[PDB]
Amino acid sequence: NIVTLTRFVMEEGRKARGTGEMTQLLNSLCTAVKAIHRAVRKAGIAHLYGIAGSTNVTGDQVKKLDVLSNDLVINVLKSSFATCVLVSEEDKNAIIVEPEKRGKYVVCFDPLDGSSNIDCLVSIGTIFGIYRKNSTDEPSEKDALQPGRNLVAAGYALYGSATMLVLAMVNGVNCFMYDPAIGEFILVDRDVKIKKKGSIYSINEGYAKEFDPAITEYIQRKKFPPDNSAPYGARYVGSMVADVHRTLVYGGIFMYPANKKSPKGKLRLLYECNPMAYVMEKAGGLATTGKEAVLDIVPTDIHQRAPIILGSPEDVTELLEIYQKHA
Amino acid sequence: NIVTLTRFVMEEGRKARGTGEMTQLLNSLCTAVKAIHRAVRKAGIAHLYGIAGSTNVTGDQVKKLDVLSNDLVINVLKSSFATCVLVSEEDKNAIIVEPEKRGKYVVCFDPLDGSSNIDCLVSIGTIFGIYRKNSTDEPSEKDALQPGRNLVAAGYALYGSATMLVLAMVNGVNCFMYDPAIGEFILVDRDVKIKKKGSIYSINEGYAKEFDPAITEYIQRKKFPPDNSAPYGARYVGSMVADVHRTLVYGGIFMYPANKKSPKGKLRLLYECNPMAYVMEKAGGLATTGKEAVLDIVPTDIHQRAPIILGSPEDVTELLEIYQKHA
Amino acid sequence: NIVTLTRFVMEEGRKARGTGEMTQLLNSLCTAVKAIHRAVRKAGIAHLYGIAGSTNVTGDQVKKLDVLSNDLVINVLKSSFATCVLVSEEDKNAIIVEPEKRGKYVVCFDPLDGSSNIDCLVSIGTIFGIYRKNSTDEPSEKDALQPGRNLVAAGYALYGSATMLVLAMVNGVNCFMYDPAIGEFILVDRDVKIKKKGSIYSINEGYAKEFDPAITEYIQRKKFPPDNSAPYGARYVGSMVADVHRTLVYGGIFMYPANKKSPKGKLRLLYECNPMAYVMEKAGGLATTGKEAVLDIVPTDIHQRAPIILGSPEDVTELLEIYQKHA
Amino acid sequence: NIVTLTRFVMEEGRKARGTGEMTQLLNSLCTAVKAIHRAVRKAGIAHLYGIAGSTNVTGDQVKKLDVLSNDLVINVLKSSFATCVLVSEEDKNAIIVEPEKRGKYVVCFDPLDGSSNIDCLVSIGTIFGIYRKNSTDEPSEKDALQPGRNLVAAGYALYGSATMLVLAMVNGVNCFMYDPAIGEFILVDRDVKIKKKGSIYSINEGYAKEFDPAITEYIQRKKFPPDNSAPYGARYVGSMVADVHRTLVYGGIFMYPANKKSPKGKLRLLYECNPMAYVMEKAGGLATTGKEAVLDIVPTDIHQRAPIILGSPEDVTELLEIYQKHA
Ligand SMILES: Nc1ncnc2c1ncn2[C@@H]1O[C@H](COP(=O)(O)O)[C@@H](O)[C@H]1O
Ligand SMILES: Nc1ncnc2c1ncn2[C@@H]1O[C@H](COP(=O)(O)O)[C@@H](O)[C@H]1O
Ligand SMILES: Nc1ncnc2c1ncn2[C@H]1OC(COP(=O)(O)O)[C@@H](O)[C@H]1O
Ligand SMILES: Nc1ncnc2c1ncn2[C@H]1OC(COP(=O)(O)O)[C@@H](O)[C@H]1O
Ligand SMILES: O=P(O)(O)OC[C@H]1O[C@](O)(CO)[C@@H](O)[C@@H]1O
Ligand SMILES: O=P(O)(O)OC[C@H]1O[C@](O)(CO)[C@@H](O)[C@@H]1O
Ligand SMILES: O=P(O)(O)OC[C@H]1O[C@](O)(CO)[C@@H](O)[C@@H]1O
Ligand SMILES: O=P(O)(O)OC[C@H]1O[C@](O)(CO)[C@@H](O)[C@@H]1O
Ligand SMILES: [Mg+2]
Ligand SMILES: [Mg+2]
Ligand SMILES: [Mg+2]
Ligand SMILES: [Mg+2]
Repeated sequence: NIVTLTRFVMEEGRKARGTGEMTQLLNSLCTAVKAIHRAVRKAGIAHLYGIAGSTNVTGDQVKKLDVLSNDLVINVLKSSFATCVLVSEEDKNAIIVEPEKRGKYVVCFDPLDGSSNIDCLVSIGTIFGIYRKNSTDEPSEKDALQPGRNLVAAGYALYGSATMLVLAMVNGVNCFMYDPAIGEFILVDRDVKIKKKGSIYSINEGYAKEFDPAITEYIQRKKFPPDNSAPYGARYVGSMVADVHRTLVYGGIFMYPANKKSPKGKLRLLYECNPMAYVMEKAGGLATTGKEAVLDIVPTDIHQRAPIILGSPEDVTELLEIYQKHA
Repeated sequence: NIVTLTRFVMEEGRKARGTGEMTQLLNSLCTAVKAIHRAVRKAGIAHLYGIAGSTNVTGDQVKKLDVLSNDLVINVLKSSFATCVLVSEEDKNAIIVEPEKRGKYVVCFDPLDGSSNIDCLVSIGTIFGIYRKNSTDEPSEKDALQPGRNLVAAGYALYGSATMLVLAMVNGVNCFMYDPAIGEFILVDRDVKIKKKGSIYSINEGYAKEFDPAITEYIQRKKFPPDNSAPYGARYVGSMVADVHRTLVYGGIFMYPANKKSPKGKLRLLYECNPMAYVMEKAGGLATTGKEAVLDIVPTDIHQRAPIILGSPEDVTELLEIYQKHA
Repeated sequence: NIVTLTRFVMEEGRKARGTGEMTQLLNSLCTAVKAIHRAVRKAGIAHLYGIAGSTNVTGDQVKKLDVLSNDLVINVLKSSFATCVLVSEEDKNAIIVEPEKRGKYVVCFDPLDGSSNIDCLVSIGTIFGIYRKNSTDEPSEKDALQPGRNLVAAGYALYGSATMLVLAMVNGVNCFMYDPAIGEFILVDRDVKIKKKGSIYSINEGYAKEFDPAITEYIQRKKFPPDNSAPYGARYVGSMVADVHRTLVYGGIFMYPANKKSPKGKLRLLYECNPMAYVMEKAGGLATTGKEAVLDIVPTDIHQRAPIILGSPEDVTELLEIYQKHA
Repeated sequence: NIVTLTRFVMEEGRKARGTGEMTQLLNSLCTAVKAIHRAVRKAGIAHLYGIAGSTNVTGDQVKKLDVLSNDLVINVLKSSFATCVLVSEEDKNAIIVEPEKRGKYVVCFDPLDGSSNIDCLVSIGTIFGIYRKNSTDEPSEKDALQPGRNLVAAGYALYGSATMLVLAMVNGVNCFMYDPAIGEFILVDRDVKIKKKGSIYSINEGYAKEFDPAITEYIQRKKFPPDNSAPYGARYVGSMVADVHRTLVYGGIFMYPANKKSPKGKLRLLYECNPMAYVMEKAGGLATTGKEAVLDIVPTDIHQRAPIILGSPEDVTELLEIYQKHA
């Protein structure tokens, strides 16, 4: 038997004895993801280059892919009737959903990640994280500032050679391939685990001058293992969804450490760092800042940043050992 | 006026007063790429996961993505009645087209490049090179053993977030964006030129222990620049087509130099290095082994390898100088 | 706010305080419908004409569109875990679902209707009807023989210029357009009603020699109104989903009466006549055999036939009056 | 060997030693049809129902399906640099192409036929006719006023369950099936001929009160055959392209004769009757007004009408005889 994402969500929802609100939320985000998909693969681009004529602009003015993505997400989610607060890397402040549509959930997301990679046609993705609104008082940005450990569900869609949605909840990580022919996500990999140890390290080595001595020591090892083993391969697409997914599937390690110009890392805690740490932990891997677990940070600002190192348990443990040795 | 690859090729072919053969070939390649695109993006995969069960395929039958790609390109090209010799990365020997389907052109291609990125859903592409037959002899491999400078047409398809076909001929390099909604490649950038200088270097640094003194020195310069400039960013997707395109479009530099596991480099000269060299040069960029222009190497083995350094001219020459110096 | 079919079903299911079994059933049938869609619009047909080569057959042997359609339906439904008995115009006997997958519902369907229209590329569709298994004893074909009035839900998908799914349940009829770009059904028409009286009659007049005096009288009227009003237009696609849908949307009347060679009508009670009568009644229209309501017939055989006349209330009432006058 | 319309047109064009102009035109038409197909099948309609909300279109802006079709065909054809005069059903006057984009061909087309079937999702199509300029004069309407027998190429696209492009030139009629998955029309039937005799008649019988004695008599014969044969089946989709195609492929007969509301018939001679007449005759069939071959009528008004009777030869002549007799 074949399992579509829609079917899976409904079962999980049925097992968990949900009132159907969370299920609706995931169906929506699934719908959202499929629309972004289409916009990202450039369907109907021929209209932007005057196939039907009547055209005054080869210009900025039309939505960039990012502004489109954000709107799809915001709208589709609001329309699920399951949210009360949304946070988006694209909006300075949290969106508070009108009372008429207010549901019990909070969502943090990055509508289109790997924007540096958009123009070159590289892989780009969508990252989400969902919390249960704990507080009883009016919804506000503070409902977003819950540590990673409170995630009910988190995941990403990767728009690469093909589209994949990865979804992580309390009992594990599942990969659904997208068949755009029928517009359905198929479960192709179940109860996903990352290998204990990989043979690939990912980090922008252009920052070598800015790295702390640990990162420096670690990278040295991978190239010149003291034990004269085979050196790790390097890979860095420049899009976090692409680099992280490759990590989940092939194993190894991904780094975005603090670097002297980015004393607090670059990636965003709530919609970039959080979801991924959650996926990595539910998959048997680790996610640390170098000195603590991402999931445990008590966030203070919805666009706060954080260093992050995630991936195969042994590969990260090895770097945490270098850090403690750097006392 | 919107331009479609079909119209571009026909137009160019008319200007050149061609007899129609090479146009036919180019339309074929184009048809083939569309086909591969579909497979790559996994449309119809639901039928691999039993959506209709298995009674369907009486057979033992299904295709790896790479094999399907190769059957597509072969059949499609053969079908064009324009080729006589074909070289695929996938076959041990040049393929000699049957007399009935034989045309005067020689096509070297990699039907699906970046295969270590296939199972992670990272970017992949198809790479092609076209020549005119240079003998009156029965067609054989000798006909595919020409130097890059004799190419008539070469380019690639990048199956990334969106799909792009880049085509290079004597008069320059044009990029066509695939609009899957209506099945057409739309000319989106015309008579393309690479930035003289770039800000990104692209190379698998895990082979550090194996690089020659020049690549090593050059690498240091990008991380710790002598002018005390900002360092270059690093990007290495793992897929030659994806990494090379980002280079053409943002500028900078891509490297795959020699290493002990490969002394003569990794990438293939005929269907990998050659075509990308032809695009780079038509785009105002440089393509060297570090000692020679890649396009001037007269091959002697269809699966021969070569070291490749390509990208923006100031960048490649800065490295060529490092070589010239050490020598 | 936009309403996808998936979202609608989940709400209705939520209101009705369902245990989620029926919802899953509709999600499945929705998935089923989307797959048939793709097969019907001939996606990937290029493989049937040797685009990738390797081909021994321009032949029967591969599935006809019908055999594919049936399998998609059967499988997808069984996999919803909500059915215990299925009836399909394509299977002599009812399918009894294995206990491991046995759910509480019964489904009667015609995977691809308008098979006479398949070769000419005319509109073809899918028709379904769902019952609640009433009996407490082992599931068997007798669970299918419930009169139309017991339908929990019924509808059809029309594969025409565009794909539409029409769905009818206790509180009304809703039309969802299919956006194959995102693979979603959008609610574009809500709480649908048929107009009281239309200006189009549909029936195969080739059978004029076989018709009863009522049908004959009625057709006379439409052409030569005694009251010297404008005569009705004629329309008959030859595909029941296409003709019926046009009736729902534009109003008027559709006929498939008994004709001397088909003394019991042609269309099938359970998967052809039933669902449509149900849609028509929930839309304010009528569905009679000429002497009684379709929905009220107590069926005796799962492939039993029945005459049927459906459409605008006044238009049908007019023909029921001719019948009683023909005493 | 699989044949794609792109390859078929190029091949045919080479055989004819054309200069490439007419091929370019044909590729354009083909590109246009793909475009219309997308619109017709409602891909991206979700964006009309606020999937991303409305901030999107700052405008007052959206297109009826018929208008979009007409903008596509015009722009696309213009863009081919092959046309000088265009006649669209949608415009009051012939369109004279600007001197810069002017080619030697004249195109008459109906960009979306069967519009009373549009809102019911029934089959619709595009119909085209191509001529060569017959003067040395400044191009004007006079150039579109040629008899059907001077056509160079004509055909249609049927947007039904699947999409088919049928193309007719001096050497015969070929059908290409659209495979939306990869955007290509595949030649599926070659050098097509209609059955000499058919078993289906197609006509709006609501105009019974208005038909001439011959159409009436012929109609009776199909329902009550004098040889006491089985009666013909009836089929009238309401869309000329859909009804005519079924005719070409199953054989039989299609009629749109004179009625008081139309004395000179309904269908247009230039862009409706002409092209379908050209296909029918190339396919071995007949196309009469009832008094003349349709192809021999020299038009005097681009939007002129004509009665049309077409189909299998034994069928049309049987009716022509009824006419000859009454006369
Ligand atoms: N589809 C689902 N998948 C997993 N857990 C769910 C689902 N629906 C509900 N739950 C669980 O039930 C809680 C609330 O249910 P609800 O009222 O449906 O949102 C969530 O916080 C989850 O723990
Ligand atoms: N999605 C739904 N839409 C409409 N009615 C429903 C739905 N789900 C359940 N129901 C009602 O609840 C009954 C059984 O619910 P269930 O156990 O979910 O199948 C059905 O017979 C319907 O009357
Ligand atoms: N579509 C095209 N684009 C660019 N150069 C072309 C094209 N077609 C032919 N050429 C030429 O490259 C050639 C080979 O010619 P032919 O045998 O006509 O295919 C020269 O004939 C030039 O006309
Ligand atoms: N693709 C084609 N299919 C059929 N006939 C064609 C085609 N192209 C041109 N013809 C011709 O119809 C003509 C008009 O020629 P041209 O000016 O070359 O477009 C004659 O030249 C024939 O060669
Ligand atoms: O150029 P840099 O600093 O390596 O940025 C790459 C990172 O930037 C981001 O785009 C920031 O959102 C991530 O997706 C990616 O990991
Ligand atoms: O791990 P490596 O040696 O960098 O391999 C990367 C290269 O391998 C290939 O997959 C082999 O062609 C190229 O696409 C890519 O540039
Ligand atoms: O040729 P006939 O008898 O009019 O058949 C048309 C009818 O046949 C069917 O295909 C029978 O299933 C219906 O879809 C349609 O109404
Ligand atoms: O209702 P009527 O007059 O039969 O109209 C049907 C005809 O009208 C049109 O829509 C007008 O072109 C044709 O496609 C079709 O053949
Ligand atoms: Mg990001
Ligand atoms: Mg390769
Ligand atoms: Mg049927
Ligand atoms: Mg018309």
